Amino acid sequence: AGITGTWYNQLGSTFIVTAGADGALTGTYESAVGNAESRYVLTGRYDSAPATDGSGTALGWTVAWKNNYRNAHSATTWSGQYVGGAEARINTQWLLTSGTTEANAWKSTLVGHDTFTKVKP
Amino acid sequence: AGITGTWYNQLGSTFIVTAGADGALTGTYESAVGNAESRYVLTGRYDSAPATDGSGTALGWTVAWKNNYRNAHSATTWSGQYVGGAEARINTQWLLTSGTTEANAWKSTLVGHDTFTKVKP
Amino acid sequence: AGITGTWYNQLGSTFIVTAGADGALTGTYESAVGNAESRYVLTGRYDSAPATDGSGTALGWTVAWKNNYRNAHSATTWSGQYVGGAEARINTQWLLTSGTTEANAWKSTLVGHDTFTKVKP
Amino acid sequence: AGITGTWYNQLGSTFIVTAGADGALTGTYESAVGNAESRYVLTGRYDSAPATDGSGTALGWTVAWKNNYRNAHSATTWSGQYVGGAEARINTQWLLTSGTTEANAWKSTLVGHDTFTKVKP
Ligand SMILES: O=c1[nH]ccc2oc(-c3cccc(C(F)(F)F)c3)cc12
Ligand SMILES: O=c1[nH]ccc2oc(-c3cccc(C(F)(F)F)c3)cc12
Ligand SMILES: O=c1[nH]ccc2oc(-c3cccc(C(F)(F)F)c3)cc12
Ligand SMILES: O=c1[nH]ccc2oc(-c3cccc(C(F)(F)F)c3)cc12
Repeated sequence: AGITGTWYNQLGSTFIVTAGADGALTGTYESAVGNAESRYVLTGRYDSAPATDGSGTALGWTVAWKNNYRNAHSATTWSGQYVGGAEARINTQWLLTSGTTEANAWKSTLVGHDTFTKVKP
Repeated sequence: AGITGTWYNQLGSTFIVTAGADGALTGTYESAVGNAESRYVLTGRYDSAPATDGSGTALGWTVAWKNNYRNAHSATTWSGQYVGGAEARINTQWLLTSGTTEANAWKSTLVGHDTFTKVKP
Repeated sequence: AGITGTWYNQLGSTFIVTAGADGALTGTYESAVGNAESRYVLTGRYDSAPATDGSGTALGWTVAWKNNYRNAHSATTWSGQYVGGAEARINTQWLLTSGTTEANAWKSTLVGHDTFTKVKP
Repeated sequence: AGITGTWYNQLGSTFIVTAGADGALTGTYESAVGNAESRYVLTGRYDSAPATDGSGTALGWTVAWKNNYRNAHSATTWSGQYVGGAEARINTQWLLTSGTTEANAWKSTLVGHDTFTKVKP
């Protein structure tokens, strides 16, 4: 609430989240454009009693890249903070782990960053 | 199932998780001391239909470090895979974001790696 | 140059680097944040024969945060790629490890992302 | 400093390094079977005046995966600390960036961890 609603990253993904009063994040992450085949469940957690000192609100969530259509055998977690105000943002770093054999585990995890805005690009 | 159970990391943290038929992860994360003040909710997702080629099962979860007793204004995400068989393990890397001001955002996020076993370390 | 030149990140740190014919990076780094004063030595490596397919040029470098003035007992590595163009950029992610006791090792390493251009924000 | 010499990671790689009086790390990194084709230049930095409170020694280094024989168009940086004493260790986290097109940049960077010892695994 501040967090609840629709967010857009800088690469074409959208998600919709509900931030519950108990610290829950629940919603849907859509990897592209608009199609059902590109929508996935997301769940996570956030600090439901953040500071009001100019600090962001810590949070994180997961998407496992399986839906009824597709399965990439991988999951992303985003860890970051919500920054409110007129130009609100969710600033994140993420980890994308694929299921691998033990021989390939060294190359199982990508890292990157995403910034989400409320304003549809 | 494989995933469902009680896991421990190398620093004794206790991760009590249930893997639901839908890809859901739910449970609690706590200290080796086992006190209520050290116990926090988690939620996450896993690949409920992993590959059949020997690969692990991708998964992730989040803990926001607030409970009824304490608030660190912080959240951790773990991204990793479950590896089944002879001795089951969950290998992860994690991101811990604390709320910061914008000027301090460059130092908001720690990274590390945790390995979980069904035995204590 | 290409890579050789004076670059600035989104915080205004100054990265003065020379790319040698032998694949070496050498130069100085001056930070806009943290326990840092004046310049610090850097060294690194870059791909001196990048792909010709439109991909960027992979590179990395290290700064240990000790100079003749101050010592923060820590080191940052930046891993990334140079992207040529009308506004050339070096896009990185970085790891900042501090020397810690073993008890504190779990919190030894910060992660982030820096973007460098030849223009100071 | 305790750093100069040959180090081995968990997975078959060998680190030969000299820690100079100027805070420089210089050497080679071999992925190998043990052969010249598997050997790559490394350079980095370390804290040459670490804390005396029992903390480790911060360091980092880079290898670009090009030698006279091959070129993976990628570079790894290791960020970590040397822990001395009876069973000395270099504990690291690493970032491997490949040169990519901008469309592929989200999948440019792998993350992981390596532990180096004085004796072979
Ligand atoms: O918007 C994002 N931000 C950070 C990471 C990330 O990964 C994806 C993504 C979406 C669909 C499939 C897959 C893969 F790789 F096949 F598993 C990954 C989207 C996205
Ligand atoms: O088992 C772990 N593995 C990775 C990260 C991590 O953080 C904690 C932890 C627990 C309580 C509070 C806090 C803090 F920092 F104040 F936010 C962190 C446990 C744990
Ligand atoms: O420009 C940057 N980009 C990414 C990381 C980073 O760290 C520093 C930095 C500079 C001086 C001291 C320290 C600390 F924390 F005390 F060790 C860190 C600058 C900088
Ligand atoms: O020992 C290690 N520890 C962490 C990372 C890492 O990457 C390599 C490595 C070696 C040769 C080629 C390549 C690639 F992928 F083609 F660029 C990577 C070795 C190594």
